[PDB]
Amino acid sequence: SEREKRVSNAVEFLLDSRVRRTPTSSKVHFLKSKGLSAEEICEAFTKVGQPKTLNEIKRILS
Repeated sequence: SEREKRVSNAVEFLLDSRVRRTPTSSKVHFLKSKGLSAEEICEAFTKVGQPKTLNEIKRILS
């Protein structure tokens, strides 16, 4: 699906050896600007073992 193509790309970004050490807020805003929804950002973070709540993502993006 289109959603899972976005999430798969996001997982590759979050697993990057350099990206993983950058701030959460930078990663979240990056993924939003690439077109992920807040829910999709939650899924990507969960899939790399660092779950973020939906409301935390909403706060970062507000």
